[PDB]
Amino acid sequence: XLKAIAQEFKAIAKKFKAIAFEFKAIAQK
Amino acid sequence: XLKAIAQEFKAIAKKFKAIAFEFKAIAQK
Amino acid sequence: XLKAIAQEFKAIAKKFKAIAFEFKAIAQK
Amino acid sequence: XLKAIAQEFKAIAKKFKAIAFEFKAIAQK
Amino acid sequence: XLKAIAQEFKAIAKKFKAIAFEFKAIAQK
Amino acid sequence: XLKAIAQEFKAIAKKFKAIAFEFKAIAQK
Amino acid sequence: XLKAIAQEFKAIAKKFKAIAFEFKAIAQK
Amino acid sequence: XLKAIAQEFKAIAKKFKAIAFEFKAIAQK
Amino acid sequence: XLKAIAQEFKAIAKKFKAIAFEFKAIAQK
Amino acid sequence: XLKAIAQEFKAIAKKFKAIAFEFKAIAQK
Amino acid sequence: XLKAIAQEFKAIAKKFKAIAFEFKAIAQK
Amino acid sequence: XLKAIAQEFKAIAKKFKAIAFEFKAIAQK
Amino acid sequence: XLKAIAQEFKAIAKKFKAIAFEFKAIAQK
Amino acid sequence: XLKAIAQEFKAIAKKFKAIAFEFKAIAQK
Amino acid sequence: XLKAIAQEFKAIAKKFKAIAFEFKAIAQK
Amino acid sequence: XLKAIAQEFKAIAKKFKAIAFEFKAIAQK
Amino acid sequence: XLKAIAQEFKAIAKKFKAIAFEFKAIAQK
Amino acid sequence: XLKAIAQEFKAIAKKFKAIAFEFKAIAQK
Amino acid sequence: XLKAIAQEFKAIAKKFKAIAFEFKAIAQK
Amino acid sequence: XLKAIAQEFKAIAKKFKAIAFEFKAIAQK
Amino acid sequence: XLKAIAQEFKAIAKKFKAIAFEFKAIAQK
Amino acid sequence: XLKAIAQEFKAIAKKFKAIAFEFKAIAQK
Amino acid sequence: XLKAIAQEFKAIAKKFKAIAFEFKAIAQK
Repeated sequence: XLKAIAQEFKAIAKKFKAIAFEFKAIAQK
Repeated sequence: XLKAIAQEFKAIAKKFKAIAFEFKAIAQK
Repeated sequence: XLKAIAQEFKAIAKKFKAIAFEFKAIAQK
Repeated sequence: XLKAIAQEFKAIAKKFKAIAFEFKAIAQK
Repeated sequence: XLKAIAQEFKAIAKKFKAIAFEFKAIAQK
Repeated sequence: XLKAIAQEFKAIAKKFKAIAFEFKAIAQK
Repeated sequence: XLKAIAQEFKAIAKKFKAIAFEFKAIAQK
Repeated sequence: XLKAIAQEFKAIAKKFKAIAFEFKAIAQK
Repeated sequence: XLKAIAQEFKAIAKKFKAIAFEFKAIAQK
Repeated sequence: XLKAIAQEFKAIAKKFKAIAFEFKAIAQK
Repeated sequence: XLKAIAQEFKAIAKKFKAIAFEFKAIAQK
Repeated sequence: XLKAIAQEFKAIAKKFKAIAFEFKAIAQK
Repeated sequence: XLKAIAQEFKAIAKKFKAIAFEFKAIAQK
Repeated sequence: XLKAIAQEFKAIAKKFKAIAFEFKAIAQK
Repeated sequence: XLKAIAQEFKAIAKKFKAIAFEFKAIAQK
Repeated sequence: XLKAIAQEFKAIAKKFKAIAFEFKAIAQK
Repeated sequence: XLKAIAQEFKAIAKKFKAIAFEFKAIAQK
Repeated sequence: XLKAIAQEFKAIAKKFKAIAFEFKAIAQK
Repeated sequence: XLKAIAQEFKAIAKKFKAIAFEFKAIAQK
Repeated sequence: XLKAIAQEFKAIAKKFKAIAFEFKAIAQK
Repeated sequence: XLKAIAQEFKAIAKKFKAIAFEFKAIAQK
Repeated sequence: XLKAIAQEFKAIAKKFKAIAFEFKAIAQK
Repeated sequence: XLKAIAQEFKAIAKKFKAIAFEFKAIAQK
């Protein structure tokens, strides 16, 4: 396990926030 | 959108982080 | 938990169709 | 594309509903 | 369950691989 | 970007297939 | 909330453990 | 010390983890 | 180390400041 | 409360900030 | 330092006694 | 809880006094 | 240049940090 | 203080380092 | 940048005036 | 001193503002 | 500029030299 | 210290004179 | 050595420092 | 200045002290 | 070394002429 | 002053050049 | 100062005459 699943969801949540932040940059430019 | 896409993906990132957190909490339990 | 997990996945599925919808808009214009 | 993304994320949302549904049964029994 | 969840996650992973693929193509054109 | 987008989605796909694998294991034991 | 409070408390508990682990190395060295 | 300091910090970390779990429990209630 | 310790405590202080912020919010509602 | 709690946490965060600063100084010299 | 850090932890301990004291009243009323 | 929170903060404050006193000694010798 | 100016500014920044570190010693004593 | 002077000098040292960083960035540009 | 350079020099000028004002205090006491 | 240093830092801060201002003109034209 | 920048920097260097001189005298006396 | 501070300021003055001289050159070309 | 020459050079070096420190008194007065 | 003259004389004194040092070193050799 | 002595005497000579050059100013003003 | 001092030190500097020159010859042969 | 300067100069003159005397001797042997 469960621990690996939880930490991996944490990691993919971080990646999704990075993606969110990313499209915002293109949205401006 | 393009602002909507970024804020959306941020919301999904937050929800995934919450899921990760909940799985971590239930892992020890 | 489990109940919160299932409830939050419903929200995630809801938000993804909004993603689909918003890329649908940019697919045209 | 842009059509592929819109059609594809719709399938993603449809799937996540199925996971949510399955977790509902897991919560019960 | 639990197996159906694994199959759904595998399918979602394949879908996101396809999306990543498609983004490489659209990034050039 | 858009190379960042494709890379992030490729990583997300890999992480999801890892989760699928993990759930395959937890389904057994 | 109250999720956030438990969240930082767990995180800070981990960080204190990291500090303890670290100072042990200086204790040996 | 330093060993006493390290085990002490470990004790504070464990107490904070317990408090985290405590707010996690009280959050629903 | 010692620099890691200093960075770790900086992070701890930032977390505590944000949670003081949070407790301002919970004080209201 | 609850305002006293928040003020106390602000002070505590300030003190860890100073402590973190101080280990940076002692680390060099 | 080293005197400053030791002097500071005494203040931190005093602050935690006050916060605990306050949660004692919070538990009552 | 609330009582457990308050009593555990008493313990934490007690640990911090020991840490302070311990740093005092090592600051001398 | 422009490289020489940047390097000189970096050196000046280092000397100021050294001065900062130094004054703190006079502050303690 | 004399503490304020030292922390001020540290801050301006950081500022000068950032300025040097900026001329390094623009030097190649 | 060039805007960042000018803006940062404004902060530098602000800190040096504070240093002046601080040294004046010592000149009195 | 002490008065001389406080007076001189005032002039230095005044100058740095002029440099900042001139860099504003450089930024435009 | 650009000559004004160089002139102001030379003046600042002169003033810093004066301050440095003064500090040697105050260090003895 | 105080002599170290005086030496540091003399070095800073020399560095600023060099930077001013460099800007004199870049002003021409 | 020769010794007398070096000793007298050191003496006159001290005398010049005295003269320098003397001149500064007239410099303000 | 007079301050320039005073620091000039101090430089002379330092040079004479260095000469004395050198003559002392060569005297034993 | 002998060479250092000869070089340093040249420095002494060029500082003395600066002394004279500065004196002629105070001769008038 | 007042020309007396300046021209006198001017002759002193002129002499010291000859002394420097003569130790230059001594260093060779 | 002005008188102190006056005897300082005559002391320097006497010391220089002693140096000349010493160099006359070392010139011989």
